[PDB]
Amino acid sequence: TGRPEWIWLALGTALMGLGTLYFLVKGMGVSDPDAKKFYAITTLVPAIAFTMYLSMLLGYGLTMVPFGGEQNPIYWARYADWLFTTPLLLLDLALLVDADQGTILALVGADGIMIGTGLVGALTKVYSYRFVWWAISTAAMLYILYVLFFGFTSKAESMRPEVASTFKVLRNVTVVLWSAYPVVWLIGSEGAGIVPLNIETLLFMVLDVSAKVGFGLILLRSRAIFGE
Amino acid sequence: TGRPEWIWLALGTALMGLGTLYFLVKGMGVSDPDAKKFYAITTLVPAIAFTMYLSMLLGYGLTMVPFGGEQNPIYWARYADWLFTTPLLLLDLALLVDADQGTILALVGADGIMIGTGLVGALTKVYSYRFVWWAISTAAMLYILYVLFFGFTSKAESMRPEVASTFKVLRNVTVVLWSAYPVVWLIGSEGAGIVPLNIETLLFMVLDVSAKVGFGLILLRSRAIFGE
Amino acid sequence: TGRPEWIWLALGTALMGLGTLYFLVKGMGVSDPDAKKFYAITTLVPAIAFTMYLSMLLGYGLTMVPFGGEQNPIYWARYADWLFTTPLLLLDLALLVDADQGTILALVGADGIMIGTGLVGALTKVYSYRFVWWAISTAAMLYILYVLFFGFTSKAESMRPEVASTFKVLRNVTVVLWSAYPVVWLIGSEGAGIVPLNIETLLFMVLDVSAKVGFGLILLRSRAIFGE
Ligand SMILES: CC(C)CCC[C@H](C)CCC[C@H](C)CCC[C@@H](C)CCO[C@H](C)COCC[C@@H](C)CCC[C@@H](C)CCC[C@@H](C)CCCC(C)C
Ligand SMILES: CC(C)CCC[C@H](C)CCC[C@H](C)CCC[C@@H](C)CCO[C@H](C)COCC[C@@H](C)CCC[C@@H](C)CCC[C@@H](C)CCCC(C)C
Ligand SMILES: CC(C)CCC[C@H](C)CCC[C@H](C)CCC[C@@H](C)CCO[C@H](C)COCC[C@@H](C)CCC[C@@H](C)CCC[C@@H](C)CCCC(C)C
Ligand SMILES: CC(C)CCC[C@H](C)CCC[C@H](C)CCC[C@H](C)CCOC[C@@H](C)OCC[C@@H](C)CCC[C@@H](C)CCC[C@@H](C)CCCC(C)C
Ligand SMILES: CC(C)CCC[C@H](C)CCC[C@H](C)CCC[C@H](C)CCOC[C@@H](C)OCC[C@@H](C)CCC[C@@H](C)CCC[C@@H](C)CCCC(C)C
Ligand SMILES: CC(C)CCC[C@H](C)CCC[C@H](C)CCC[C@H](C)CCOC[C@@H](C)OCC[C@@H](C)CCC[C@@H](C)CCC[C@@H](C)CCCC(C)C
Ligand SMILES: CC(C)CCC[C@H](C)CCC[C@H](C)CCC[C@H](C)CCOC[C@@H](C)OCC[C@@H](C)CCC[C@@H](C)CCC[C@@H](C)CCCC(C)C
Ligand SMILES: CC(C)CCC[C@H](C)CCC[C@H](C)CCC[C@H](C)CCOC[C@@H](C)OCC[C@@H](C)CCC[C@@H](C)CCC[C@@H](C)CCCC(C)C
Ligand SMILES: CC(C)CCC[C@H](C)CCC[C@H](C)CCC[C@H](C)CCOC[C@@H](C)OCC[C@@H](C)CCC[C@@H](C)CCC[C@@H](C)CCCC(C)C
Ligand SMILES: CC(C)CCC[C@H](C)CCC[C@H](C)CCC[C@H](C)CCOC[C@H](C)OCC[C@@H](C)CCC[C@@H](C)CCC[C@@H](C)CCCC(C)C
Ligand SMILES: CC(C)CCC[C@H](C)CCC[C@H](C)CCC[C@H](C)CCOC[C@H](C)OCC[C@@H](C)CCC[C@@H](C)CCC[C@@H](C)CCCC(C)C
Ligand SMILES: CC(C)CCC[C@H](C)CCC[C@H](C)CCC[C@H](C)CCOC[C@H](C)OCC[C@@H](C)CCC[C@@H](C)CCC[C@@H](C)CCCC(C)C
Ligand SMILES: *C/C=C(C)/C=C/C=C(C)/C=C/C1=C(C)CCCC1(C)C
Ligand SMILES: *C/C=C(C)/C=C/C=C(C)/C=C/C1=C(C)CCCC1(C)C
Ligand SMILES: *C/C=C(C)/C=C/C=C(C)/C=C/C1=C(C)CCCC1(C)C
Repeated sequence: TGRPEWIWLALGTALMGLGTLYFLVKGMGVSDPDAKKFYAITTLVPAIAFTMYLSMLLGYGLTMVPFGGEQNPIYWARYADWLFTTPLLLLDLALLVDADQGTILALVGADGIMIGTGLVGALTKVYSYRFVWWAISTAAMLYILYVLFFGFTSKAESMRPEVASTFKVLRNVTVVLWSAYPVVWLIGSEGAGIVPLNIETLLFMVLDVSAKVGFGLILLRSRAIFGE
Repeated sequence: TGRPEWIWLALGTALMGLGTLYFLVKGMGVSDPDAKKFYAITTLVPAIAFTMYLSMLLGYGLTMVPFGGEQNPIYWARYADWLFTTPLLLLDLALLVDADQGTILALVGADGIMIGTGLVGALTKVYSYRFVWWAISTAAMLYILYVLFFGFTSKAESMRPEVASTFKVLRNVTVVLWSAYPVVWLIGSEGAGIVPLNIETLLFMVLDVSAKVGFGLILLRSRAIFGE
Repeated sequence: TGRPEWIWLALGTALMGLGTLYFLVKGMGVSDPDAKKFYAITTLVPAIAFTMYLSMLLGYGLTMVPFGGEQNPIYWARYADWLFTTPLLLLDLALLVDADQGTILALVGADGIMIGTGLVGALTKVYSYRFVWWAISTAAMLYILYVLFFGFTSKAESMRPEVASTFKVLRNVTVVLWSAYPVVWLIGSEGAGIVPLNIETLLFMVLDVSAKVGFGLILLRSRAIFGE
């Protein structure tokens, strides 16, 4: 339940808060329109994560879900976080490669399904069913990764070389980090429970900070965010 | 409760899933920007419906609401579905006639009110009050239908004849199908309960598949989605 | 609990409904694209508020929250209202000064955090924690007010003098009214409880009608909404 993992929740809260402040201050020295958008998007991501990590730390974002004949602690606040932060991260990537509206909607929509079905799975009372939702959510994730490689990368090359290289790195970072989430879910408290909640929380914290703060540091330090 | 109607929920799940896959594959042979948008929007609709129909089939999207001195089974997942799919359908229509941002916001906003108030009515514990919400939701629906005829049709004519004819058909399809929803709600388990949940579920399934898959088939088979 | 304050909820419901109808009818005599957007945005605000005020009046938007060792009545419907109406009001201001996408996203995002954290605070079971959320929400509000003065006003001056003057008035109206909300929350039933729910409801009603209907009357009566 909500106790051993408190340290990872506290560290997550602190790291997201610090990241938000760093991006906020760093963005003060920016007036370029396009550069503005990237800062706005990128700063909102850890700001949201900060509030949800704090909600979990304080116990608000935690609930008990019956399944497997047991009362299992489930941090639902994560999904509220991801619901808004994952599409924002996708928007950063899309804006970078100047994706068309159609592809953006496809990505945001698939992302919404990914998080929504993940939440349904996390709160499902029938054990076996939890994995059905996991599969559907994973399929949505694969769709997103597909678009990022066969509907994005190809266009990034048709853009400025500075944009292409920054997109390629952020793209690779996204694919590696995002793909780890379903694995942690599958092995953790929400899934088969091979890994305890304490360790599951630690894993998500490392992934979240990297996917948000790490991702943001790479993007906001790049010249790709400016139109030159 | 959740049993007799299982067959309609299973059929709905299957039909939405098949529709989503068909649109997904069909869209692979498309690269045109504007055509892209229509495929993205139209494929997301049954994809979302698929997840919610499955949630109902598995029992997750079902809840018990006290009213009329009874414990009434209410499938709340429908509203989560409609909250996102109805405005997407409206966006398809709006994009088709190249509606201005102002009208799109008006439609999306009215739609949000329609579904939101429908949900409030569906979960209201005071019988007579349920119909007050039904009336407000219906008023919002009438607003939407009004705009589609006196704020859309008139412009579709000012566009390409291919767009005008496809819009006219989809418009007519929308008006006929959407108008049936409040009637089913009024006579079904959420309303006066003249029709049993089993039959109510069947009716919504026929309406949903037609309004989503049927609607999509007409749109995506049209040349109106391309700019020529 | 839900009784003495019924009159303020009924008055709020009536005033929001009347405002919505007035804006609806007033907007009929408009065909200008940009003017359209302002009417669509501005009419949706009181329309949404109307539904939520009615939900509170009927008892649906009310819930009991344990804290301070007591069962405290909390009208959660307010946050559902504000979640959608505050960013819409910000959009009116942003459209007026032709703000760039980056700033709009920053405002909408900060607003989402403001309302979200306010809701978390309103439903928190640990008394002292409620004020932590209040502080975070207030910080988000201050960010919004900052942008409206150092990221908006400066640009409004670079626009038509009619737009600048209307923005300045609406800006001032927004800053004064919005700043009162955290104070009412802090002194009312959601906070330290120095003011009874009855009076708290009255205060929010006066603020809401002014910030929505009053704000709208000023905007929609202005020539600033037209491009000339
Ligand atoms: C420190 C926090 C907690 C509170 C901040 C408010 C106080 C009053 C200080 C204000 C000064 C700022 C930190 C300056 C940075 C932003 C400037 C450059 C924007 C100027 O206008 C432009 C052109 C918009 O366009 C660009 C905006 C971009 C540079 C910043 C993106 C941030 C955005 C997504 C909003 C984040 C919202 C939080 C800050 C809300 C508070 C946090 C919550 C969780 C409580
Ligand atoms: C089969 C499903 C379950 C999983 C699919 C993922 C795997 C890896 C296969 C990938 C291949 C695709 C089916 C190819 C079709 C899309 C191509 C043309 C886009 C290319 O880029 C463009 C230009 C975007 O712009 C256009 C997109 C448009 C052609 C498709 C619209 C679909 C969109 C709304 C997203 C739907 C999301 C689901 C697919 C998510 C999974 C379902 C959930 C419920 C679990
Ligand atoms: C009176 C209400 C309850 C129901 C109204 C429906 C019936 C059928 C009457 C229709 C006539 C309207 C009142 C005319 C005004 C709108 C016209 C000018 C738009 C034309 O097209 C343009 C160019 C869009 O673009 C502009 C729209 C703008 C002039 C109006 C903005 C309103 C918008 C935000 C939607 C509000 C939604 C409510 C009306 C929904 C009902 C309320 C709920 C809470 C139940
Ligand atoms: C987006 C924007 C807002 C960014 C700015 C964030 C911020 C202001 C700067 C960054 C600094 C971090 C968040 C570091 C603080 C996190 C803590 C060390 C967490 C552990 O505390 C708890 C341990 C030691 O356990 C002790 C025992 C318990 C039961 C006591 C309860 C303590 C609790 C209420 C502290 C939370 C307050 C933090 C998160 C900051 C508030 C933000 C303000 C703006 C209001
Ligand atoms: C491009 C654009 C169009 C966007 C794309 C679509 C979008 C972004 C993604 C697609 C949407 C998701 C895949 C749908 C998942 C949503 C969940 C099933 C809703 C969770 O309900 C909640 C859980 C906790 O349920 C709890 C169960 C019980 C025990 C609680 C009882 C209370 C209940 C009756 C109230 C529910 C009110 C909600 C569901 C109404 C609408 C939900 C919205 C979040 C949509
Ligand atoms: C958007 C995108 C994802 C589209 C792709 C969808 C899909 C993969 C292709 C389309 C095919 C359909 C969905 C047909 C399957 C539906 C079933 C026949 C429903 C009835 O099963 C139940 C009956 C016979 O009752 C039996 C007794 C019960 C208690 C057993 C529980 C069975 C249940 C868990 C099956 C649901 C799984 C389906 C919906 C498919 C999963 C999708 C994957 C991607 C994970
Ligand atoms: C253009 C743009 C601006 C968009 C236009 C606006 C938009 C799209 C449409 C307008 C919005 C709707 C008409 C509002 C309806 C929302 C519902 C009243 C909220 C349902 O709450 C839920 C039900 C199930 O309530 C359950 C009651 C109890 C028993 C549950 C107790 C838990 C409770 C305290 C938590 C509620 C948390 C929510 C309501 C916070 C915000 C809600 C959001 C969905 C907005
Ligand atoms: C956006 C759009 C929709 C705007 C249009 C709104 C509207 C149609 C016009 C504006 C007029 C106002 C809303 C005035 C009505 C409000 C009432 C006086 C509130 C008090 O009633 C209650 C007192 C006296 O207590 C009596 C005892 C109780 C227990 C009886 C229950 C009465 C309750 C069900 C009335 C609510 C219905 C109102 C809000 C209008 C419905 C809108 C329709 C479109 C369906
Ligand atoms: C620019 C763009 C990207 C947008 C910017 C971001 C956005 C607009 C603002 C930022 C988001 C907020 C600050 C986050 C606050 C949301 C709340 C913490 C969620 C409330 O949950 C609800 C309360 C009542 O909780 C109730 C607690 C228990 C007792 C209920 C048990 C049921 C529970 C398990 C179901 C919860 C389902 C939800 C939370 C899933 C997602 C939530 C969405 C609303 C995001
Ligand atoms: C760790 C990271 C998230 C930063 C955390 C910062 C923290 C929250 C505080 C933020 C504010 C500070 C003052 C730092 C800002 C100052 C500098 C400009 C940072 C320099 O890095 C500047 C650069 C360019 O940026 C890139 C730095 C790299 C490390 C980002 C890569 C992200 C990701 C792909 C790393 C992989 C995941 C990790 C945790 C390893 C897991 C190992 C497994 C085998 C288990
Ligand atoms: C029934 C429909 C939803 C399709 C269901 C498909 C299903 C989910 C599987 C999807 C994938 C398949 C392989 C089909 C795709 C292949 C073709 C291109 C289809 C050809 O139709 C191609 C065409 C052009 O399209 C138009 C076809 C018509 C039938 C659509 C009209 C929708 C609507 C207005 C019908 C009315 C409602 C019905 C159910 C009748 C109710 C009667 C009342 C009196 C009760
Ligand atoms: C009170 C207001 C919200 C209007 C309520 C209207 C009501 C809901 C019905 C709507 C439909 C009606 C038929 C009115 C429309 C007709 C006219 C065009 C109105 C003329 O005002 C036209 C003009 C130009 O507009 C501006 C009028 C001013 C009064 C708006 C200023 C808003 C705000 C900043 C006022 C401060 C708050 C108040 C309540 C004082 C609190 C005092 C404290 C010390 C406690
Ligand atoms: C800041 C957070 C980030 C970048 C979060 C990413 C989350 C995902 C890619 C989550 C995916 C999931 C699945 C594929 C299946 C099971 C459910 C989820 C939600 C864990
Ligand atoms: C895929 C789903 C579609 C096209 C759904 C459409 C739903 C409506 C037009 C629903 C309308 C309702 C009312 C007018 C009043 C009562 C409540 C509703 C939600 C059934
Ligand atoms: C129609 C409603 C309007 C304009 C509402 C505005 C609301 C705010 C500015 C609310 C702010 C809050 C805080 C700053 C802190 C405590 C929580 C809130 C939600 C009361």
